[PDB]
Amino acid sequence: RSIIAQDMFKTAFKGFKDGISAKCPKDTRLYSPDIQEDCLSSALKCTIAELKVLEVECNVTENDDFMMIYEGLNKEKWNTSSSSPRNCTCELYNQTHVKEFVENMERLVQLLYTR
Amino acid sequence: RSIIAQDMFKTAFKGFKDGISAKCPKDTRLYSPDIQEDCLSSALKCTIAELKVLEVECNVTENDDFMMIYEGLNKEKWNTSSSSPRNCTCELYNQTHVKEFVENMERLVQLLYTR
Repeated sequence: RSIIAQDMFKTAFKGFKDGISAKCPKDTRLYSPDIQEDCLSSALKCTIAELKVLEVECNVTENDDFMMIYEGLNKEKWNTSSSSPRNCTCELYNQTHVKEFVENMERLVQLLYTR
Repeated sequence: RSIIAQDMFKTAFKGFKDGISAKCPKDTRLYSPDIQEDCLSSALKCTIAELKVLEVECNVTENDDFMMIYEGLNKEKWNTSSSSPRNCTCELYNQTHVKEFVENMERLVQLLYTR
């Protein structure tokens, strides 16, 4: 596991998670992927699309943490492999508020480094 | 291959190798370990050790780039292993000017991310 990258994601997820809520409409709801073994690659494509959604509806400019999280998600090469990979649709995930969206985003990124 | 960490090195190396020379005495010299297959581990410890000799020779006691470089090396877990490993001696390497030192250093980190 690349400790250098997990450490930047740690700093970036702490600074980004703290300012949000108050930076977004309470009415903002985002699709929040889980860590089901056979859909991690879907789960990552959906986390990325909805970060974009979080962009256009939130006062997140120009967050150093946000564009670190975002560009990190698109360039890092994760092990998204399993016995039986499947496709999952973004809109079939739960919506939730911003605080739990990145929280779940963190948990997913950690899982990916764990393997 | 951890593209997030490699890009943080790349930028930190470019934003340092290009500023340096100007930031050190023209007569500064450093021992520059190379990438012999069986001396990777040594080569790492001497690189870190001459970073310190460069920390008092020049400014760089601060510097976002220098700290990221230095901290990356002591905390990232490397595959420095071989079938016939050997203990190299830092002062048995070639001494070089500060800019070439960081170039070789960039070459040693690229190699260890390739394996």
